[PDB]
Amino acid sequence: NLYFQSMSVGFIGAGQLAFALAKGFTAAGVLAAHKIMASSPDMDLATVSALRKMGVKLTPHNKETVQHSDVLFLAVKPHIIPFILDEIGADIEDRHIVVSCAAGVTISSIEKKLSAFRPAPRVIRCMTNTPVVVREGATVYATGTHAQVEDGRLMEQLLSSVGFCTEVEEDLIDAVTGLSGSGPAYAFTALDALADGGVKMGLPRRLAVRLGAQALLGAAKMLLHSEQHPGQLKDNVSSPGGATIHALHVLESGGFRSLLINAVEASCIRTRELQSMADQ
Amino acid sequence: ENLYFQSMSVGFIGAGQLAFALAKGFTAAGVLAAHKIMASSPDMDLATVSALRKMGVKLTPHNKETVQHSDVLFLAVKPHIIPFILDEIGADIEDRHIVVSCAAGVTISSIEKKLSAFRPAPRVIRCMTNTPVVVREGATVYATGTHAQVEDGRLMEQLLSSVGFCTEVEEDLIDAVTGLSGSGPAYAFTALDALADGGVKMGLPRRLAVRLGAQALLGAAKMLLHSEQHPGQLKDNVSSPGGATIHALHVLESGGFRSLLINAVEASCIRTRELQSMADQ
Amino acid sequence: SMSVGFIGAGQLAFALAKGFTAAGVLAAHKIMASSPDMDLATVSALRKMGVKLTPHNKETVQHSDVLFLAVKPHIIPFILDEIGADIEDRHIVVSCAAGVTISSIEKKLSAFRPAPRVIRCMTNTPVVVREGATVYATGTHAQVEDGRLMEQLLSSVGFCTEVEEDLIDAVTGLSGSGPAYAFTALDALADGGVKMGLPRRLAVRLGAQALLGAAKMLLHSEQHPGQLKDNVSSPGGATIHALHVLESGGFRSLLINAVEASCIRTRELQSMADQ
Amino acid sequence: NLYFQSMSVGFIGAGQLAFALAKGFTAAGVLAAHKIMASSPDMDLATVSALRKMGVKLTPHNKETVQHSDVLFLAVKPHIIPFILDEIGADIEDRHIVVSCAAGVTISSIEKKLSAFRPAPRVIRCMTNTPVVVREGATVYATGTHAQVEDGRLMEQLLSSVGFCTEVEEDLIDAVTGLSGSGPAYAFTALDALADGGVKMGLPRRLAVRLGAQALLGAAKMLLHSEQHPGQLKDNVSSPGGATIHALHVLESGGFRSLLINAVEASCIRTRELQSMADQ
Ligand SMILES: O=C1CCc2cc(C(=O)O)c(F)cc2N1
Ligand SMILES: O=C1CCc2cc(C(=O)O)c(F)cc2N1
Repeated sequence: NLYFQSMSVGFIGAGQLAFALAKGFTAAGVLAAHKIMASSPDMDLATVSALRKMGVKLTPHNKETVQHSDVLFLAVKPHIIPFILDEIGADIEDRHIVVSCAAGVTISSIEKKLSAFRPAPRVIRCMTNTPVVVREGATVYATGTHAQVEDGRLMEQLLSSVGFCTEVEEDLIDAVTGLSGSGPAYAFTALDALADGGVKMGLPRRLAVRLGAQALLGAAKMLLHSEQHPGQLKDNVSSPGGATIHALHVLESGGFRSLLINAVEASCIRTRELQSMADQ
Repeated sequence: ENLYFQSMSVGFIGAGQLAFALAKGFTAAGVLAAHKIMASSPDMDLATVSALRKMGVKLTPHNKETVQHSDVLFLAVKPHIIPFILDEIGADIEDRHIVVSCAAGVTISSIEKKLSAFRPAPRVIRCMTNTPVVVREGATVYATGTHAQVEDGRLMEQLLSSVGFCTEVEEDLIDAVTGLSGSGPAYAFTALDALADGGVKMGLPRRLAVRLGAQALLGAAKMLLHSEQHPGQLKDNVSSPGGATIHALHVLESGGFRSLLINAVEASCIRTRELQSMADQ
Repeated sequence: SMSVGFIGAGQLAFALAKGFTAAGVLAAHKIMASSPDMDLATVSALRKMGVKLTPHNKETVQHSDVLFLAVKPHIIPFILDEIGADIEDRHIVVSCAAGVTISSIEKKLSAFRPAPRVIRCMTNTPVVVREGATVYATGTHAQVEDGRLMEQLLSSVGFCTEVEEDLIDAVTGLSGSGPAYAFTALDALADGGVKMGLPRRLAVRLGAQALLGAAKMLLHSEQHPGQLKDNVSSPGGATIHALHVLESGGFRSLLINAVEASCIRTRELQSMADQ
Repeated sequence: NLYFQSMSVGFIGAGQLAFALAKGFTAAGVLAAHKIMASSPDMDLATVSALRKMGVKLTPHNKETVQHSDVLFLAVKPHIIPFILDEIGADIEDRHIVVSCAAGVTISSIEKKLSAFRPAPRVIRCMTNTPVVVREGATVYATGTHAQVEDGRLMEQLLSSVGFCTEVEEDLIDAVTGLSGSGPAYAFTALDALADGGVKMGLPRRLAVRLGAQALLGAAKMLLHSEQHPGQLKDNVSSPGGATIHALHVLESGGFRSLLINAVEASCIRTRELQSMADQ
């Protein structure tokens, strides 16, 4: 029965991640929609039309978001961040907790820009994913130089309401991006392909999408609720000589495992290239 | 609640992974008391047989006892035992029984051929389910046989819906479902092991990497199930231009990721047909 | 107290006799072995070990209680004809020849005496250091003590368990051919150690020790091999980098391919036996 | 023998390797569990749970481990080493033998850090693996600038109680890491896949794991006990036209040998990359 009575949340950016989090927070009951405000330079986005139905306050002016908010999410593209922080930097107060979800934007770069206006800005770096929209996100966060102990606990409380959330060291966020940030896209790709396979073997497309999604959801839930190794759970499904062990062999023959390792690695490395442009 | 007060007796011929998964699921659902379940196995030293004991499921080495106890009888053995099994307990199948075959590839026609030699109208249902019934998130399909009453199919759907998704299909779809959701959880466990390796390669502790990858898959599956959206649209929606995610998608494409999962569904389906081509011939 | 014979005096005959005598279960002089080409190195090796040697297969039969068939499979028919009239009630015939079915042996021997006691066994060369992997299947007329006796004899030179005969082709692909896969892998690992600067001899020793220690860890753990893999792979470390390059090559699938190919070939040989 | 009467051993780090060595040492009889002390900054590790049950005295203060030890194993990740050498570098005494088991951490770098406190730190670099836990490890060590003759002898004796052990030049340690350090992980991968193959061909999983593990163990022991080349052993067991030579062909067709060469090389090269971060 969680609810933040004295918290006002702002989003700079009204893209997919801002909508997902606002929808998750409101569905979770931790935050009334009208105590949330978001700002975007494009008031004709599909997400902007959706936020208005929820009752989120919308404004085109970032300073308006900053002046309304206590917790301020930065959910914009990384190249705009230096211009955003210049724009609202003079408007950051002691009460503000700045939570950056911008891709590869480091705590150092945000604190350096904001400290030019006011010392000790309270900064938290967040890496979350879109399944927060169904309250099954995976979120990690790292606390900045000046964030109080209570700032991180508060952020963990809020982000726990929309999925898994834990604190990490900041130099793990690139790797988490490659795993759970990009993970949902890997799964959507897998689900489309599995459904194609279902259709090839004779299933209606709709049924094949449903079954494949249910299979993935159930397997993930099994693992989360098991203490056992994913290899052990795989062993339990694969009856000797059966259909499943035959299909696993053709996965192995294509290097299935290595493609997913490749993917995690490529997403993490790209995130570091973006962290470099942030720090350069 | 309705099924519970039916006070249904359930039997499993076969006490393996799937029998344990379903027994665990049904009891967790509250639809069945563990001691109203009976399971038989030719081998009592299995680990699944021991977990079944601890649950309080009744265990016996005698298939006839499982049959006589049961109202709904699950057949959960390898496809090549089924003719031996139906020969053994075919005389004991009563008009009141619903026979539910889970044995992969085994056709309704083959079961009814054996059982029709004893009672004339055996009630047979063919089922294809998976191991996540154990956490009540299974994916189940079933096809009703020649003599299954309309109420038999509804009862089956109600029972299997308590542990996951369940819907009726025509029987000629079941081998393809086997390739998709029957074998699906194993594809996912393989993917999760690999994603965790990738997380560990890039600096995460194994424990956290397992947790994050599993949470990622779960939330993405839930997202798809709750949206009317095409999975490619969801993929589009989350891949920002120039971003880390689209870079990772490219390397998946470059290895033919999609084709491997199609290959897998196809190989599992074809294998199931090969096992049915020894059930029939 | 028991007398053991070997029709055949090759790699598998020597490995078993060396294993048994090293184990203290059999005295070298209570073992006899027969061979045509009495000029194999393994023949001269059994000689130095104390095993009695004869060129006449019938003499081995007359000497033995338990009679191992360690010949190539194309020789089994020509052998069951030669000695089939010399099999007695007391004999346990243990076939180790590749893909030779219990059916084919009992059918040939039943033409001489009903109820021949036949056991089919699939073992491997590491019995020579008492770390073999053995499975056996009992025939139609094998008494209970026959299989119990077999398990006691073979357990002295490694792991041993009973299986249904229709699992033996798969076991061949796994533990029957497995030592060859490990020898190939050890040669390759040593090549990699030498490329990175190690002397060959140290590289062979280190690679073999690593494989021995890993195998023992798994046997002595209750844990899944993937779990042990997780335990050794430090985040960001050298091991997880090396596992990625194995995965990129389809390493796992090649070993699956191997077990499958060896099993399938064994089945092809069982076919020519069953005709 | 007398090397071990009244010897105390300490571990800084309670990860996988400190448990493996502690379990192996106590099972060997060379040390008593109570005479072993370990320091971990997080009692949440699963290994820290087991170490306590062994009777190994645990503590969070690394300085306590240093005070209580004669032979000091450093079993942490390589990037904490500069932090840990700064923490207890003043507590290193002439009596200490400092044994580094941190990946890629060079003797030069440890001696550089500790030479700023007392002038002649006794340092040994060690490369062991996890099968020390069943006393079948493969260990090599390199002796540093100030290690006495008895120091190498004592290390050899200690590590010989849990497996193979020999002295190498330090510049072979990266190559050994790639071979016997990563080796057990190659074997676990191979065993999982060999079991998958046995399962595909009809075997129960449990029997397939047992049989594959027994085959590998027996083959390795066979090679250790023969004077013969691994290729000659391969020849001896491959009968003409038989099942084994058919299986070897499909291994060759996938470049099986080259993958394992690739693996040793990749692990060695990564160790060199870590060695460079130790000297930067
Ligand atoms: O309900 C069922 C039937 C038995 C079954 C067998 C396999 C197999 O691997 O052969 C499977 F993948 C899924 C199932 N699920
Ligand atoms: O002694 C030691 C500690 C350093 C080390 C690191 C790895 C790794 O690659 O993660 C390894 F496999 C073995 C060792 N051996």
